[PDB]
Amino acid sequence: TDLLNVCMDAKHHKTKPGPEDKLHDQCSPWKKNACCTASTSQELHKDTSRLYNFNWDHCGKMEPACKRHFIQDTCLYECSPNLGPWIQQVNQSWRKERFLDVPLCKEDCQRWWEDCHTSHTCKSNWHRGWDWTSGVNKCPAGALCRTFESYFPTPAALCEGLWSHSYKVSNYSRGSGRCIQMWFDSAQGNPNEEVARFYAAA
Ligand SMILES: Nc1nc(=O)c2c(CCc3ccc(C(=O)N[C@@H](CCC(=O)O)C(=O)O)cc3)c[nH]c2[nH]1
Ligand SMILES: *[C@@H]1O[C@H](CO)[C@@H](O)[C@H](O)[C@H]1NC(C)=O
Ligand SMILES: [Cl-]
Ligand SMILES: [K+]
Repeated sequence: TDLLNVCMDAKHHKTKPGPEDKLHDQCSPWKKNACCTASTSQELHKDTSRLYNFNWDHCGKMEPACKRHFIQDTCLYECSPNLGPWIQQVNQSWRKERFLDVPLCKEDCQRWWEDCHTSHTCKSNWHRGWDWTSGVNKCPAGALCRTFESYFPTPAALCEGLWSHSYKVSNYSRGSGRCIQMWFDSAQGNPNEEVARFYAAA
């Protein structure tokens, strides 16, 4: 119960979730109850935003169909008040907590992978090892640009590995209430509230 409606202790996160009428674009589905501020939501839509100086186009321009998923993931990461059950203490410099093994809906993972499989990257883990000497992440020594499929032969590889096991792939479907959706419309509420509620009780 102490795992429901909480914000993890990380760089830009608010202390406690609450309404944010002004959440920008892709993050707007979180507007009734968010862990991110309007400002965070607008900045995260920008290329190489000031949140992390992370450049999605480290291997040329990433296709929009692909980039929207990375934006969506960052919406979830910054805004979701429904990941408490997967929050772990990590004592890193830019976050005391992160989430780990969030049961991501199979199809969200599949779609992410399919939409990105033509785009390019130089690394299978995007958390550690970038060349930051320019102030923005660049491909480090030994890292060649390749298709996403090269670094991520399956959707599970992408969803599980790219952010250091933030997610595990869940064998449940999107409306099931047994897996976290990265994409949702929420007109009838945030579907992930029920998911957190369920796993908290296990
Ligand atoms: N699910 C999810 N998880 C995320 O983390 C995330 C992010 C943040 C990504 C990010 C990547 C690299 C570094 C960075 O600067 N890395 C350094 C080392 C960092 C350190 O000191 O620990 C590097 O080695 O390149 C810092 C932050 C955006 N969307 C996300 N979605
Ligand atoms: C995943 O779900 C499908 C049905 O949707 C099922 O056939 C399969 O057995 C499941 N996988 C596992 C390992 O349970
Ligand atoms: Cl489409
Ligand atoms: K959520």
